[PDB]
Amino acid sequence: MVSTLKPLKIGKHTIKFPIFQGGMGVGISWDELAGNVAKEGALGVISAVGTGYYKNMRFVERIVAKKPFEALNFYSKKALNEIFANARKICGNNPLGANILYAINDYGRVLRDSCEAGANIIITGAGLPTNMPEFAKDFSDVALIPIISSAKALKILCKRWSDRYKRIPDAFIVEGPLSGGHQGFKYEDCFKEEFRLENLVPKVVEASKEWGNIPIIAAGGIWDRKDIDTMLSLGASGVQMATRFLGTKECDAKVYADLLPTLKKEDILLIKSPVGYPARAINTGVIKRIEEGNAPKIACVSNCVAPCNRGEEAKKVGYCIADGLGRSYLGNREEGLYFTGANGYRVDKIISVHELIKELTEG
Ligand SMILES: Cc1cc2nc3c(=O)[nH]c(=O)nc-3n(C[C@H](O)[C@H](O)[C@H](O)COP(=O)(O)O)c2cc1C
Ligand SMILES: Cc1cccc(NS(=O)(=O)c2nnc(NC(=O)c3ccc4ccccc4c3)s2)c1
Ligand code: SF4
Repeated sequence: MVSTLKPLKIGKHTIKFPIFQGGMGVGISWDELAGNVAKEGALGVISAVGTGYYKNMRFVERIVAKKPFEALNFYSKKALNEIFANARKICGNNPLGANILYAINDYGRVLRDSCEAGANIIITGAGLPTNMPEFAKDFSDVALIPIISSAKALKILCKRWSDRYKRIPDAFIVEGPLSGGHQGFKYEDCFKEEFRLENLVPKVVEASKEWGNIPIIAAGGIWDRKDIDTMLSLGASGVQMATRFLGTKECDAKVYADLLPTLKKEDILLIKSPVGYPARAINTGVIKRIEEGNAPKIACVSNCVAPCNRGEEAKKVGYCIADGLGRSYLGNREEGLYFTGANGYRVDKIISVHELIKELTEG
């Protein structure tokens, strides 16, 4: 209960602790996880990606081959609505974020869906989101946070936003190459010291000065309070952590509770992705299937991302990301796709969200 960490303002919202739990798709950070995180005083973040899979396609208008049909059902507005409502059953009006990748043509639709669902903050990476306020203008209080890989991206985003909307972002998340999910770096760049998070945060904070010290949130490889204090000392206003929350009981993708305590370092790797960024995965499930020559059939049903071009890149790399992540949420251990930060092998026990926050904030 006693902490020396100080409350964090993001636009018009305040969170008790300067910690975000990073969004994780598909079905990893939904209502149980995000709700309990926000209940603890950190920022819970609901993933808006693949919400059609929620409760085994409870809220989709059409299913093909046990997949949500097209982007309208993959990014399901009614599913998102119920996920926010069920999270707020836990955390009340405590601030909640909605994480939405940029690499989708229906980006504005999902952004407005998140706003109408009750999100206080929109977080967007997997691209350079130069037009978030275009879609958020009916919702003045919703704070807008790009995820960036470099100080150059901060400067570009601030200039484009300022010139077009007379608004600049409410915060920036800089994500490094030790993160879960997709990386904002070429594979070769993920191993280079120049892109380590401790080197990115100083540059991004210095770039932020020019625009009035927009708060910076460091993400990628942050494990414990020592890492948090390191990032804060480098100028970051907060941290975003995901892998630690991937190992909590309240994770909405229950498979991880059985997968992580067995996870060995040598079974984490960077792979290719239809999204067009390296993805950090566990060497299990669909990956193993592909290497056996038992790859699931690929035929684009959910149309989840623009860079794939309705199956072109999925067929090239060998897997459909929507299919695999949805299968993981539904408990398919043989054909699921499973993601992790570099630190995933350090998960020994599955603990509660409350005990994790107590660890991260005590003192
Ligand atoms: C399993 C998993 C799935 C993720 N999926 C997404 C995602 O869909 N969208 C996103 O912006 N970030 C995603 N991330 C990245 C996290 O939000 C976060 O920025 C990063 O994992 C933090 O690093 P850490 O895991 O070392 O704390 C994912 C991370 C993990 C571990
Ligand atoms: C600027 C820049 C570039 C790259 C990464 C970052 N870093 S990041 O925005 O924090 C992210 N890390 N992982 C992410 N994963 C996803 O978008 C994702 C996860 C699951 C999907 C499933 C189906 C379809 C699309 C899907 C997309 S996004 C920042
Ligand atoms: S084939 Fe490509 S665009 Fe279609 S659902 Fe799979 S990854 Fe997404």
